[PDB]
Amino acid sequence: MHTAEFLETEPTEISSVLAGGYNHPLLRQWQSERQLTKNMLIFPLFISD
Amino acid sequence: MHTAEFLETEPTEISSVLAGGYNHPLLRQWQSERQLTKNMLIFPLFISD
Repeated sequence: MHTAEFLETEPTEISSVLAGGYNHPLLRQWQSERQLTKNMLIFPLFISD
Repeated sequence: MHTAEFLETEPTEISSVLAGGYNHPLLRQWQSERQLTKNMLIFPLFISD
């Protein structure tokens, strides 16, 4: 019978763990290099004669 | 009579001109590498027993 195989593992390496930095909604905002604000928006206008 | 002296000048060098980038309120905001938002604030709390 085909059974689920699990390879022998080694203790987790600290350098592998990145998950601690984006497991929460607020965190995903903190991870942004720049946050989108209304004053960054430039609206184009097509003025006719 | 002491009069205001003005030294002979050379044409303005383009590389000298930085003023075009912050002569307006909005521009001073655009010049910011990061804008301050409410979600960047962390308020400390002193919980007593």
